[PDB]
Amino acid sequence: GSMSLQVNLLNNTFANPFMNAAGVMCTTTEELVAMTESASGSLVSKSCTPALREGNPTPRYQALPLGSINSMGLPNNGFDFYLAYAAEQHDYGKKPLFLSMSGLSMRENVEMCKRLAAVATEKGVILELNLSQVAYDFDAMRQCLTAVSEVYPHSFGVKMPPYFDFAHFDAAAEILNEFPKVQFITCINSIGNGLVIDAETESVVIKPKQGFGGLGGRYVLPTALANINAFYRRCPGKLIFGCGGVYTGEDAFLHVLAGASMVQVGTALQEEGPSIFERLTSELLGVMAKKRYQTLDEFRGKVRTL
Amino acid sequence: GSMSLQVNLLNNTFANPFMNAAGVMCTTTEELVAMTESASGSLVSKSCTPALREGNPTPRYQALPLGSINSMGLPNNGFDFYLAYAAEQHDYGKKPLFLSMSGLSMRENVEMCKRLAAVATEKGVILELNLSQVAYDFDAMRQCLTAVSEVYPHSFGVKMPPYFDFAHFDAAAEILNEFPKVQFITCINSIGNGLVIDAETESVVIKPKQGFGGLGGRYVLPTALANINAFYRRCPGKLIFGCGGVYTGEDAFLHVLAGASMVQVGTALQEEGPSIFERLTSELLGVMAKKRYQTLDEFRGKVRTL
Ligand SMILES: Cc1cc2nc3c(=O)[nH]c(=O)nc-3n(C[C@H](O)[C@H](O)[C@H](O)COP(=O)(O)O)c2cc1C
Ligand SMILES: Cc1cc2nc3c(=O)[nH]c(=O)nc-3n(C[C@H](O)[C@H](O)[C@H](O)COP(=O)(O)O)c2cc1C
Ligand SMILES: Nc1c(C(=O)O)[nH]c(=O)[nH]c1=O
Ligand SMILES: Nc1c(C(=O)O)[nH]c(=O)[nH]c1=O
Repeated sequence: GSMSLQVNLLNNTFANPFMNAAGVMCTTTEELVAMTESASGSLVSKSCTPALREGNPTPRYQALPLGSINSMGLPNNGFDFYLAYAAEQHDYGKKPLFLSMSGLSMRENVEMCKRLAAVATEKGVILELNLSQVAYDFDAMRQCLTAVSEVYPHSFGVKMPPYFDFAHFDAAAEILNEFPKVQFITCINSIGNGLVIDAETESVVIKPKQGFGGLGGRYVLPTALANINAFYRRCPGKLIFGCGGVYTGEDAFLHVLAGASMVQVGTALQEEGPSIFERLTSELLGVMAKKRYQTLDEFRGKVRTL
Repeated sequence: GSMSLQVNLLNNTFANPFMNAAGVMCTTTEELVAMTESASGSLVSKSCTPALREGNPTPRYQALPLGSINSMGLPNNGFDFYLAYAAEQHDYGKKPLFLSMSGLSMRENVEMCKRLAAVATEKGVILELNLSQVAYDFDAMRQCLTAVSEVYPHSFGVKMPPYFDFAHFDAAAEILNEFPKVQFITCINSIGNGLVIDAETESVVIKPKQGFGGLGGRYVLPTALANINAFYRRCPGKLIFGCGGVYTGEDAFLHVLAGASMVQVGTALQEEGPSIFERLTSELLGVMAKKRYQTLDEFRGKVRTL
């Protein structure tokens, strides 16, 4: 009978594991408010750079039968804006808040983190540092985490690009394991630089980068699951946030089974809007009721191998 | 008007660009014969090691709604077998033959190539060197190609794992461009180490490697197109063979638009059997008819960017 999607991590309680994926429906005040008013357990603001960015020329996003492709190019209101939202506007009474940071250089991250620190202390906003590029360069990654850890006296998480072999899972996990402050790992950012071609128009579907763009949605689910689980296994001291290919409570069930604590929703949210969180909570509860699970902790990470 | 799927490359004529992906339906004599008797323009033998390999424990392949996952583990009849097939049995009158080679070390590839050379000379079998792991380690990749190029007195092709960013496309192309004997690049091998989880059983679906395995099929098409196109652009001296996500003539059309000369079919072929090539040729012809193309040359690599 009695079930709960409650998640507890980083001294916070989340009503449920769902949140937007960074960059989806979280750029403007209006979006952040809608995410906060939504049934989501949490939200994360658009990955920010120190100054506003208009991002790439349009079209830079295309929804697809099997997901999405994008090359948004970090359009965002700038760090000050997301800092102010976290410091002054966000209703922490409603749900915890993650702030995604994507400085274009290590120095930019360091300088933003210096300023984020006080707000994290005061309001409890949690950094998701977008490493996804940095995450495909392990030396740079360690360097970056060192620099940020030096100036940011709080736990935070990293948003990772997907990896595709155990050597990379091992190497990434080894670096992340060097940093106790990295308390969560978000797997995954989009599968990088896919190329969608529309057979009718015989063209690509997005303008930037000759049509090459990050894949999200149903394309990425097994890759997301792999990475969630790969890091779940290799970083037992950390939590994993799942991101990639979640359209239904069943998809979310798979993320959690693979090891996810929070489950982020990108493409599906972009296509459906924040009402999706009511559906997803209801669907995950339904999947759990059918499977006789009462809590997420009961099956998180418990995917059975053969 | 008159249409033709004919492809001319590597001093050969192909009735059409279709062939099996290495490792699919090309391990046994019967499979090779069936591929030869099929409507495909060519075939490639299962990636071989010097000796017979039993491969990984089963289940090691699973068909999925969006494609497939596998960790076959190079089950193959051994090099002598594929070499003998190429030397003694294959009917080159029907179609050219590619031999896929995947030695477990540089040494093995060298020794097999040394022996393959004569059969390539006499019979015209074309090596597809499986680099896909080696191709994710650019030094190992350089070393592998240097070694093979040193001992193997023929043009050959390389089967590439997918890359996911331009830095990698550039790095790989730079390396490939340093080897004039590499005259085709097959993009792509499976998307590595996805993890399929069956929500019903709460388990992975293949046994080896904790359920992690290469993704093929619908999952991989934009990644395949990206890679085909990325290397099509960066290796203008070379042919690109497309592989990944081809189930229909329209998919094939996308491959060719992206730059593919040959189009390899794995997952779809696994599920449908070699009769698929009759459907694929018909479908591709139909797509070309509706679009008023008469030859593949007319649109190969002509994907329009915005
Ligand atoms: C339009 C769009 C914008 C995105 N912006 C960001 C971003 O700013 N920062 C980030 O880390 N990921 C960003 N992502 C990637 C998502 O956070 C997520 O990692 C990816 O889309 C996979 O999730 P999905 O399959 O639910 O779409 C974006 C994705 C999309 C489609
Ligand atoms: C069962 C199976 C066996 C495969 N064996 C090989 C192989 O031996 N050598 C190789 O280069 N690729 C192998 N592959 C990868 C395919 O050749 C192809 O690169 C990949 O499956 C993507 O094509 P697809 O989407 O049509 O399946 C195999 C794939 C599958 C599913
Ligand atoms: N910053 C990101 C973007 C973007 O284009 O802004 N798109 C993504 O898919 N992932 C990111 O991390
Ligand atoms: N050798 C390969 C296999 C295999 O399992 O043998 N599976 C793949 O997906 N790709 C390969 O190159």
